Amino acid sequence: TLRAAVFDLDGVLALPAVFGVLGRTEEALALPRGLLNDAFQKGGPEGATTRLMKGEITLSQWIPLMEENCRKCSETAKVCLPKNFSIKEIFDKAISARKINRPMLQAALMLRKKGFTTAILTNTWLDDRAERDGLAQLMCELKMHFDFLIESCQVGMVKPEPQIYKFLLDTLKASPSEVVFLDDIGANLKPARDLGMVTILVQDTDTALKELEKVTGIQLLNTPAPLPTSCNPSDMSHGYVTVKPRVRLHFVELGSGPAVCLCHGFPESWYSWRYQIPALAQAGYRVLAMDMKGYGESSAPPEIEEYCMEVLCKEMVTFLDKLGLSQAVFIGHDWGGMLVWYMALFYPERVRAVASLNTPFIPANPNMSPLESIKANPVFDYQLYFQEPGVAEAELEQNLSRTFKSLFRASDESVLSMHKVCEAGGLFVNSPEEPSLSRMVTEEEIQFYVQQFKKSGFRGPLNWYRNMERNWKWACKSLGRKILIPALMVTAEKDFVLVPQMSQHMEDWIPHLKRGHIEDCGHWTQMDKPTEVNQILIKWLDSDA
Amino acid sequence: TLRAAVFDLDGVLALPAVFGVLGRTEEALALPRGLLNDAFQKGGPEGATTRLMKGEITLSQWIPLMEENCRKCSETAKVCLPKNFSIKEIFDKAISARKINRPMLQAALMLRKKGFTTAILTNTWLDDRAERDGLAQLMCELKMHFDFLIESCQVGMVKPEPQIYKFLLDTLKASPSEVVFLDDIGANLKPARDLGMVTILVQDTDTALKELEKVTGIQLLNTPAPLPTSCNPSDMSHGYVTVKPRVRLHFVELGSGPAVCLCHGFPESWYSWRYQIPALAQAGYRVLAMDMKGYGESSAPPEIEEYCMEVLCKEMVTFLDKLGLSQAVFIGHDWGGMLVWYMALFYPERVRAVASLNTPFIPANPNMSPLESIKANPVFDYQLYFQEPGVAEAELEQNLSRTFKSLFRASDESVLSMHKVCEAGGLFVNSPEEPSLSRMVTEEEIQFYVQQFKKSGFRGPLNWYRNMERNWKWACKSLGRKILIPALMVTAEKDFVLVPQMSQHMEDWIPHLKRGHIEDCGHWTQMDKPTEVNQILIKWLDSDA
Ligand SMILES: Brc1cccc2ncccc12
Ligand SMILES: Brc1cccc2ncccc12
Repeated sequence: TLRAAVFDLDGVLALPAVFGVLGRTEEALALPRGLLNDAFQKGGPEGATTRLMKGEITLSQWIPLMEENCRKCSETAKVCLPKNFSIKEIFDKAISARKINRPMLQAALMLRKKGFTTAILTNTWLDDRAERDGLAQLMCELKMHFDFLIESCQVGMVKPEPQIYKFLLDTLKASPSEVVFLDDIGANLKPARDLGMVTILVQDTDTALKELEKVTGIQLLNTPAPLPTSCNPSDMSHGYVTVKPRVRLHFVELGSGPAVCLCHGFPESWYSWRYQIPALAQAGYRVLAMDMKGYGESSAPPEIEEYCMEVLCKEMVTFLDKLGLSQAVFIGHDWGGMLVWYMALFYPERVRAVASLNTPFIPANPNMSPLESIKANPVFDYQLYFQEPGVAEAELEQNLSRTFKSLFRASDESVLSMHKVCEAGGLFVNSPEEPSLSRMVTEEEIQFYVQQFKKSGFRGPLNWYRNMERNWKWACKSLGRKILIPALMVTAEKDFVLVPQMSQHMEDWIPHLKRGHIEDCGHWTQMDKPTEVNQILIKWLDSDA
Repeated sequence: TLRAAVFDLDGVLALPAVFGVLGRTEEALALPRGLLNDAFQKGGPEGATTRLMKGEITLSQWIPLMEENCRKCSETAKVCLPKNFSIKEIFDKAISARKINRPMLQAALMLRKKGFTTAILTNTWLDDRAERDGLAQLMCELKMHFDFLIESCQVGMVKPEPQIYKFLLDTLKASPSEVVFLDDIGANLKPARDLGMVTILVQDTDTALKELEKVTGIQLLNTPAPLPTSCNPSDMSHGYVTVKPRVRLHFVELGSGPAVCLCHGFPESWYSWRYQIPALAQAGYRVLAMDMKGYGESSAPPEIEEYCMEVLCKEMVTFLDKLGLSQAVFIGHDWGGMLVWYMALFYPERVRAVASLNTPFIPANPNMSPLESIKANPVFDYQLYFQEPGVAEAELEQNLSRTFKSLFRASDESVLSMHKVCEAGGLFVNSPEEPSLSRMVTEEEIQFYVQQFKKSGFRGPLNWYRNMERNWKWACKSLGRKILIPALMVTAEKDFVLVPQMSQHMEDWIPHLKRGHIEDCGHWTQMDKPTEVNQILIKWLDSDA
């Protein structure tokens, strides 16, 4: 009975195989068949290639030895190599052209999701080329999806020597019969088979996967589109910045490149961006996913004034100062979306680009009190219920699991009405004691929000809604201004509070505004439609930021 | 009696003044004298420039209004503007050409060091230009050296209106008589003077500084070269990564750009790089200053094996994996320098470039036990004293303040002999009970190391020296390899343990090796010669990494 799946890198998890390049070069340069491939394996287990794969020497040390072997091979079959022939050039292009075989990775992901131990076993080299980062990036993207990465050059062993196979089984802590081993090389498959492992010769991916699903009893082909990679909180780099004596800001950080600051809404967490963090980091960005003031591991002072937009923005500017960041792209959702428009209006020099999910930019009305404005729209009734200190705190803090289960629902799910909340006497008055689990969240993810909210509760989060007059007065100072830096407004079709039509006049204040629209998407944009959020943000980031 | 110094940005802390550009443009384009300057101040306190300085509108909104005023001014003095005339172009160049007036900043730094409250008071704009980052960077570098930054566009007030002066005094919490105010504009100085503040009209910096020192009684001109900017631990972004169930790694992070991983030696801290962190971040790098395993806020497991080079390196690779960094430049000193050569030899794909201070790269001798090798050199006797678990821990942990005061000394100071430490029966046996304070460290900085070492003590740190056999066996696997990635070896003339001559054969294994040499420098390179360390590292980073 199987419980472990092992995959080769070249020709299995990564395509095209860096092996089929010697053949391609021979054909392209009208060279004798197998000429370059012979020079590659010259001397068998004692030759340059075996020493390279065992980690005795590095790739840059192997390059001149492979070149020598290429000449000695051309000498025997009495032929001549083109004057411009370069092994480095051939390998640089081959490695660079080699990409992840996505359906193979999807299959490995699915097997691991069903309780399988997954491993990459590969004959590889110590890459010291000036262009080594390309493959380093590829190994990083691949490895985090597996339990083990066994590299020949790191272990000093090589396929097909049987010591690497016994090493593999020892790291797996499994008997060969419990192991599937996928390889594109027949000779490297053989020792795994003669040990009693289930084996698959990988030519085309589809056939290999049909064999893989027939042998495991798990559907791997024609499976629904998977969700993007999520975050395991304990596997993240956690950052902490003191923005003032009593205020510390917590953030999760992933990636390299331009700084992208993610600002969640109410009542959320850095974890609300779990599906965006790995995707945006993979797209070449330095992701800084915040626990906004009043949330999770960030400080939560009790005072209402501590949560007005002016202080929140100033604190975010200090956060940039302390991290040594002259700018960051600011991406917000809900209350975070509102902060992010105010960062752009008051601190444009600190904002590389501004993006908002669901939250529109609506200039303050200087001829009307904000309380009047909120009352003029039935959907903003929840904001009036949030005004009285302690009332919403008691209801929201009573049963944390019920709070998040009731709040975090997709549009098709029996969502709370944000209409007549004051009259009804609360948010969950017509809601069950034991809400069903939404398809957007697992029980474990709900328990993360529960644990996070146990520290400070809902006072600080609710205080974001308790500065309407203060924020209105501050916003009125910006009435003559326009947002002229790169900006993205993402609308969610089925958000019945932050409705897409509320964003219709934004071009009057943001003329160069770019847009995105997510159909069949509720209020919780990031978890409702993660794939499309990532697609819209990456595309906008690569074009404008 | 003075206790506060206020500085203007334009023409005072920053040069050349963005004002003298309108004059330069007029002269360069043979335009009537004061033509561009008239259009600039058109309408006085009701014109476009006042609205811009008050934050009513942004710089990009002001650009077309300034262009209109430029035409109306040319209309009156019956002249014509060159067909290619662009206000944006003129201002982009002016802002870009404007740099920090270093002697003015040095004076402000010196005043603040003597207990003065320092402030920047400036008439500025909300910069939303596509090239706004340049000035954002300049404001970041300037502001962190001051107690307050008062910007006209943020406060909605402007010089010379007297409300900004009363605002300034309120933020300073000081009576005008306790305030020096430096301005290059006579009109902006006037309200500060008529309030009773000490005032200085700034034309040339030298005269302004002579006036400033005569008035404060503090030497500001012809003063010795200052030390580089240091770190205040509580003002840093602190990062934490779990590299394995029982191991968490702590680091301080500053800057944006390529990742630079700083690896301290024994018995140190991330704080050993206090003078490098702000400098390297300012040079365009993302600084990650580690608390190495066994130190400060990083985990310190008791087992000796937890500190062998193989596990330390693997853990550093996991650190990169968890942060989402495909590469980092690795900069090490002492034990950190040794780790950094092993990162380059075993993980070249993860190392952008490798630099070591004092620690040479010497390939392992496979024909001699490492214990024999250490014994063959009298200077490595301290390593033999460090072998017996508990012996060095007891001596080093007895009086923490004495330990750091005895260890951290410059070459001219009465340093400990690393010779005959076993025979003598310890490191501090011929050392005083109350060592004098070295010129390299303050009492406060000593107390930081003291507090840091109170958590885990010297077991984990000393365990780095207790894996000689294990490290030798691992190093022997790399004997066929060469270091072919960018590498820097920095030698310290007066390090009597890690002597510069021990590095003489390094080109045999690192052929493209680049070098640096610090004269009159002891073992504690970073704090002994901070200015020259920064100069060597920045120059090497900008050229090779
Ligand atoms: Br809280 C909150 C704010 C905005 C929209 C919402 N939609 C559904 C449930 C809760 C919501
Ligand atoms: Br601990 C140590 C290691 C290496 C060199 C040293 N020099 C002076 C004082 C202590 C030292």
